[PDB]
Amino acid sequence: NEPQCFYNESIAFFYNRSGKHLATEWNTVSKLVMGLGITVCIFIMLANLLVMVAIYVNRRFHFPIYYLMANLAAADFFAGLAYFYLMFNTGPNTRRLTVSTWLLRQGLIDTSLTASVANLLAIAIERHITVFRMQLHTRMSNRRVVVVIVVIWTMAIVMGAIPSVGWNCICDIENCSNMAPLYSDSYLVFWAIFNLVTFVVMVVLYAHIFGYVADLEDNWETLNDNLKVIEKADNAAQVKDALTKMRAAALDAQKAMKDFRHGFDILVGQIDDALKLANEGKVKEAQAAAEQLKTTRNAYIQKYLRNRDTMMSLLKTVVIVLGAFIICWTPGLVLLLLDVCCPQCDVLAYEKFFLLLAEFNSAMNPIIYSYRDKEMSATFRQILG
Ligand SMILES: COC(=O)c1cn(C[C@H](CC2Cc3ccccc3C2)[C@H](O)c2cc(OC)c(C)c(OC)c2)cc1CC(=O)O
Repeated sequence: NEPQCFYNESIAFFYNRSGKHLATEWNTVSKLVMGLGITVCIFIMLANLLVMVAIYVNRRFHFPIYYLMANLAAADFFAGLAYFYLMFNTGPNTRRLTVSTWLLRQGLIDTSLTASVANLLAIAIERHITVFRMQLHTRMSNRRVVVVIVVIWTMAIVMGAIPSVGWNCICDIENCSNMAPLYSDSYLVFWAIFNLVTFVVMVVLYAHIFGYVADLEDNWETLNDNLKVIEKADNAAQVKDALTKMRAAALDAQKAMKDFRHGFDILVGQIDDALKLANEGKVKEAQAAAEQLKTTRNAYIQKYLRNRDTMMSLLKTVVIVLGAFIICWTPGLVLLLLDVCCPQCDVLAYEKFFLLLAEFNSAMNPIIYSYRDKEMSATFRQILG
């Protein structure tokens, strides 16, 4: 005969087989990890709730990008509830957990991660669309955001159910991991490489945005700097090379909504016709058409500038939220890889430290929006009254 793959005393037989703790009495550091854990959880459930109400009541925050930020806060709010149930069942209370309740606390944490991972992935796509135009907002996108929120939460529920739908070492006791005694090694290798490849493709998304913005500002720098060169009363040869640098920078910036798309070729024509005047010998007409180009770039600087500064201010804030997410979650996910692919090389003692490091990030997001966003910082003072 064999014991049940579903008993209450079963936490002890999974935890003893693998290189993991099983406590009976209340330790000194176990009380502080729980004490600090709940204190952080209450703050997450308050700070992320504050920013969710702030987007809901303020008129300026009724845009597809700010609705996704509220869902990211809702994912952290869910994480606050997930870590709360975890910290209440740590140390001597771990023995009290059954096979079903163990998968529940571990499942809620796996659901909360992919909820924030898919949210940041959706924000990365949202910023990748707005930058290929100026702004992306019609009422149809607001209705589409509701559908996107469903996709994010559906994928979170499914990813947090995959190990609880057969992919576990429950009745495959030989293939159990040292960190999670009820989770399979094949799942943890898959889960860690899935979340890390998502971080890499997200970095590529923003690197493609920042790289393109760099080429725009560079070609706009080449535009304004060589404009000053032409203006200077020199020889015909001095104007030709500057206008050649003017044309090449315009056609490079062309490799990018209708109003801005047509705007580039208007500038190419004014440069190419000014070049023809200079090739004839008319140095005057080449410099006269250059000031005509100055009155055209100053017109488009009113329609795109003041608006791109508000876009880049929010773009940087998003990368800080994503940056902090990678720096804290990567050591914990690398720890999962070293758990099954590195046996006897290093002890997995720093498991309480990396757990709290990822937990603090759920509280870091409203702190980031408080000092970066100018309009949101004034909405926070209104909540106290
Ligand atoms: C205070 O809790 C612990 O020290 C602890 C550490 N672990 C191990 C592990 C924690 C380590 C593995 C990991 C992964 C990401 C971030 C940190 C850590 C540490 C945890 O199961 C886990 C696995 C897990 O992967 C399925 C994920 C995503 C987690 O979210 C943070 C947490 C379990 C516990 C609770 C206990 O056994 O009483």
